[PDB]
Amino acid sequence: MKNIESLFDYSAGQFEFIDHLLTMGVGVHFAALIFFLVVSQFVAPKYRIATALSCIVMVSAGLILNSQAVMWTDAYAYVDGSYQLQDLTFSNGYRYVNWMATIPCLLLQLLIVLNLKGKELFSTATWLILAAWGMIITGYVGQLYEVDDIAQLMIWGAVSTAFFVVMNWIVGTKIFKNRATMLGGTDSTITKVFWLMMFAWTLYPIAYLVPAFMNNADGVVLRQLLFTIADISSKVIYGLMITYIAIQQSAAAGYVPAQQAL
Ligand SMILES: CCCCCCCC/C=C\CCCCCCCC(=O)OC[C@H](O)CO
Ligand SMILES: CCCCCCCC/C=C\CCCCCCCC(=O)OC[C@H](O)CO
Ligand SMILES: *C/C=C(C)/C=C/C=C(C)/C=C/C1=C(C)CCCC1(C)C
Ligand SMILES: CCCCCCCC/C=C\CCCCCCCC(=O)O
Ligand SMILES: CCCCCCCC/C=C\CCCCCCCC(=O)O
Ligand SMILES: [Cl-]
Repeated sequence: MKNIESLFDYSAGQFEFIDHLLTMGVGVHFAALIFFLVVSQFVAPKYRIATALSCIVMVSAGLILNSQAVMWTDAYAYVDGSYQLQDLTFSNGYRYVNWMATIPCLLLQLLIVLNLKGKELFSTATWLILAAWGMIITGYVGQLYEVDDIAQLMIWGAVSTAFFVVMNWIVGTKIFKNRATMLGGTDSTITKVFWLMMFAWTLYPIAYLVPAFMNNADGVVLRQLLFTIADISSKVIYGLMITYIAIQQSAAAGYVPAQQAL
């Protein structure tokens, strides 16, 4: 009842489009899961955890998208020409809780292919995960107010954005100071990964703000469309680039299975 989805009835077209976006997302993530599993054998031991992390991200996100899809169909029934709320079973809060797990995985796979190790790896991962959890937790509290108190959504969102900015500064600083260590020309690729991340991750706060600027049933659809674009870009496309970097550096380091695969 704290999310705008509960305020509206939906046309068949709106309801089915949201359902199809979520189910398509499930399929894309589980198809990518198989790809990452199969190619892990072509990654040198030093980087193989990066591809395993993509597998974990695919199943984590795919399970949450599947849960959202079933919750969506459980919550609404077609009555008198529209889909109307029957049960309090749908909310976006499950996405936020899941980010507590998937964001650390996405960040850790980056640090691994950047060739960080030992104390710098552990220290950098700790600050990044704390910053990310601060961003997620404050955003989670903010969206509890997207119906009742837009001013509160905005203030928690400002606090969350401060964590996002500091997190991005840590990431960008480590990338630019370490790309010279990267093998096989991936010093160029990693810069594109950073820009892909900046673009894709910024779509999430835009979705968070939909209740402030498009508080209607079409805004509900737009938010799910933005989450879909952002999920595929930040998890699947990003994961494919991380895997490319991992295989390319593996081959440059003399790992035969990587050399033959390329
Ligand atoms: C009264 C309410 C409380 C107000 C306070 C809440 C807001 C504080 C937010 C950010 C400050 C922390 C930023 C400090 C981060 C420095 C550590 C760091 O980033 O290390 C990166 C390094 O590159 C890796 O080795
Ligand atoms: C809540 C409202 C507060 C609004 C606050 C607005 C300030 C935005 C500024 C920067 C965004 C952070 C983007 C980080 C981009 C990476 C920067 C970086 O990596 O620096 C390069 C490095 O110095 C080379 O060695
Ligand atoms: C696969 C999921 C990903 C990459 C999720 C990323 C989420 C964010 C970058 C969330 C950012 C937020 C803000 C910067 C302020 C508004 C609240 C958030 C949590 C939506
Ligand atoms: C309060 C929360 C703090 C969370 C900190 C998490 C720390 C994680 C640190 C690094 C994990 C990396 C483990 C795998 C190392 C891979 C390196 C390799 O095998 O080449
Ligand atoms: C996620 C990015 C967050 C950006 C920070 C928000 C910037 C705040 C700008 C002006 C706030 C104006 C407050 C007006 C409250 C409206 C109350 C209402 O109409 O219900
Ligand atoms: Cl997720």
